[PDB]
Parts: sequence; C-alpha cells; structure tokens
Amino acid sequence: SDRLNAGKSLGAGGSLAEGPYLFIMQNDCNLVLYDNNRAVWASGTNGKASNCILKMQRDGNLVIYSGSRAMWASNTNRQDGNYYLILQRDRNVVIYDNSNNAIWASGTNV
Repeated sequence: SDRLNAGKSLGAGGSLAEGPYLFIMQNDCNLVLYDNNRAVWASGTNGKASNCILKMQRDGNLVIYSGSRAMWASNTNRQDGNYYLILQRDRNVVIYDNSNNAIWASGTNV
C-alpha cells in the first residue's frame, strides 16, 4: 500500500511502496525512504533499539516504538482525528489531516 491510516502500524520490515519508492520500518529500527536502492531520508534511529514498530497515531504524530518506549516522533501533535501517512507519487512522504492539509512532510519531493 502507499498509505497508512491513523490507528495502524507497520511492524519490522513493514513498508509503504509506490513504484520504485520504498518507505520501510527496518529491523534495525531505522525508518528509511528508498529511491530504488538509494536511501534519501532516514529517521536516524538505526541501532537504537530492537523490534521497533511504526505507529501512525490518532493524534497525527508519527512515532517509532520499541516495546512501550518512543524512539522517535514527528512532533506534529494535534488532536484525535483521521490522519494518514502517504508515500506520494512525487516521492514526498506526507501526513495529511481530515481536510487534506499537510501537517508533516519528509521534504523528499523530486
């Protein structure tokens, strides 16, 4: 899938895909955007923890968890709503709110 809805998570090795673009929660706990084989964006949490999962929270925060501990957050807090994370056709990864306004972007658009 190209998108992750609020309330859902990606496990280790789980990913969003779009053509040759891959946005993946790695087993090494790094959250990475690949253009084919080239890493173009990363959370930078590689080696920080194990069995990390990515959670698109109902408050609009994208958060990496390892067990109950937060490893990394997008820090885009609003309130409970209907956000979604999307890997866009232009290679940007964006969190949208119920109104389709961008609240967070990776800034990796080509």
